[PDB]
Amino acid sequence: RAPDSVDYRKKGYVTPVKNQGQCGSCWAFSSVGALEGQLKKKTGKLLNLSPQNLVDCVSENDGCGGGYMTNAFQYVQKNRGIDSEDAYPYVGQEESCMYNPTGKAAKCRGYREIPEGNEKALKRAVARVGPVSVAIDASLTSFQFYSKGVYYDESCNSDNLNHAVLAVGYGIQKGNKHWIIKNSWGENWGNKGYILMARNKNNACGIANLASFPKM
Repeated sequence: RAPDSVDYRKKGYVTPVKNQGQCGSCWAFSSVGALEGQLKKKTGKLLNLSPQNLVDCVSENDGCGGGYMTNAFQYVQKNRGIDSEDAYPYVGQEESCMYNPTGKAAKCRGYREIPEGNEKALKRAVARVGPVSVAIDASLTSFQFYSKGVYYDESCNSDNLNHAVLAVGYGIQKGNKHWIIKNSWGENWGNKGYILMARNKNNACGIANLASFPKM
């Protein structure tokens, strides 16, 4: 049995909240977040990796038109590296691939998927591994206006995954189980860029339907 609560922000595994701007690059922020957690876990260094590297270079993804985190991990594995943010700065528009091996800050040895719909497996993976990339339905205005508490909306559609975020922990707020979710909509959004999402409420918003983490 894993701990009852985990918060990777307390352990220094999570970088500041980013703003994707007018680009469908959520998948690239999700992906770098999970790679950043494994880098801190294995090396002791917390550094910003390059979402822009993924947007421009993951040819199996659609740049600002969307993508999957598994494709991004497979690219970093095949490419033998991903740049730091400092070597490959975020623009928020899709450009030609300008990967530079000199600015390489992490590698990837592949990835694992959480069994679809399994919040028990997702909990165990967050505890054992660290921050996990997840996909959700973030389409509801209830989600967009989030301020506090543990987000739950029965209209959330688990078969309508449209947003990629990062599970950096889980807990219980006054008896309500939750996932601690880092968003990429800037510090201004939600609770300083974070949302607590309902946990063990029948896979609310499809939180455990498309979860993955990189090997390092």
